[PDB]
Amino acid sequence: MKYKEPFGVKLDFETGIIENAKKSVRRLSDMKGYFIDEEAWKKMVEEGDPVVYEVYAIEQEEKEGDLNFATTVLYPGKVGNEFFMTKGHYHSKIDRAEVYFALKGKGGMLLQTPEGEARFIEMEPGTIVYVPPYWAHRTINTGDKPFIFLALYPADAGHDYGTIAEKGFSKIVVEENGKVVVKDNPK
Amino acid sequence: YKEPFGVKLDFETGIIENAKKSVRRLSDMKGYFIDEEAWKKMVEEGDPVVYEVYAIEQEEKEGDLNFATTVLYPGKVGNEFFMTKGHYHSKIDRAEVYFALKGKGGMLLQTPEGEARFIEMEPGTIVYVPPYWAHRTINTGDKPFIFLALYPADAGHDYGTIAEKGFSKIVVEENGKVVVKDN
Ligand SMILES: [Fe+3]
Ligand SMILES: [Fe+3]
Repeated sequence: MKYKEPFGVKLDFETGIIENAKKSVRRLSDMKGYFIDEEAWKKMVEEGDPVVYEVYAIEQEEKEGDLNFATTVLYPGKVGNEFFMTKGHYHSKIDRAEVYFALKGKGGMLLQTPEGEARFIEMEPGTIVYVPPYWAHRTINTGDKPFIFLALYPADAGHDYGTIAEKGFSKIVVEENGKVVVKDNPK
Repeated sequence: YKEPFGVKLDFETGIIENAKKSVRRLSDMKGYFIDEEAWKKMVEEGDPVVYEVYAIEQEEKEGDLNFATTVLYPGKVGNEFFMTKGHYHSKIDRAEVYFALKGKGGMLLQTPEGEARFIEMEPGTIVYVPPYWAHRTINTGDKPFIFLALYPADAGHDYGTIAEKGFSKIVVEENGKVVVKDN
C-alpha cells in the first residue's frame, strides 16, 4: 500500500496556533440554547456576538488506530454568571478516549456519563487530563485570560454534539464568590 | 466506567505526577549501536542511563489511549548519538503523536520497504508518526531532550524486528548532525 508521510509542525505555546492546521471559530451565536441565561445570551450576541473559542486541528481519515490532534483557544467571559465553555460532546464511537494537555491560563473540565454522573477536574498549565471511554466532556474557562490546551483523540472517534445540544450537561459551572459546580435546571 | 483524572506534568523535568517510571541503560541496549567496542567500554565504565520514561497506560483495548514522557539524556556510543531502542507497533496499523517539550533532537522513522525519514524536533514541535512506520527518538544535543508521546492503548510493541534488522540509517556527529546509511 501507499504510506502517508510523517511530518513535524510547530505549536506556539503562547498563542496555541499550530502551523498548517485547519482553523474553526465558534461565536456565541453558534451556541444557541447552550447557556442557562438565554436573555443574557441574546443581549451579548446583539452587543457583539464575541468569539467563545477557536480550534486549530490536524485530522486524518476516520480509520481505526490513527490519531487526530488540535489546540483550542477558549476566551475568557461569562453569559450572566456562567463561564465561557466549549459545546461539549460524546464520541460517535462512544468508547474512544481522549487526552488533554493544558498549556496556558486556567479552567477545568466537566465530564459526565450517559446517566449524568458528573466530575469536574481543575486544570492549570501542565495539567494532563484523561477522558475515559464513554464520558462526554466540556472545557470551561474560569479565569480572565485565555485558556489554551491541546487535545489528542482517535481518528475514528467522531463527535456526537447532538445529545448535548438537546439536553446539555447535568451540571453548570458558575461564579458566586468563587467557582461553583451546581445542578443544571434544564438537564 | 473508568475514572477520569488529572495529573501534573512538570515542564522542566518532564516528570508526570503518579506515573510509572522506568530506566534503560546501555547494558539494556546490547546490539543497538554500531561501534560494538565503544559499547563494551562504556558499559564497563559503569553503563550510564540512556533514557527514563514516565508512563500512564490503560489496558490493551481498541479506541483507548496511553501517554508518557521520555527523558533522553545526552551522549554518544562512538559518534552515534544517544537514542531509544525504537520499534514497530504490534498492530502496525497504529499511529503516534509526539510533542517536544525541552532540549533538541529528532525522530527517525522507517517503512518495511526501506524508506527512512528524519524529522528535527525542538520545543513546540509536534511530530505525526503515521501508521506502519517504525520510529526511534534521537538526542542530538548536550542537554536532556524531553518529550510527551501519545499512542493507541492497543498499539503494542515489537522490538524484535528492529532489534535484529535495526534502522536503515544511523545518526552521528561530524562537526554537525549527520544522517547516514547503516549496516
Ligand atoms: Fe472529544
Ligand atoms: Fe510507539
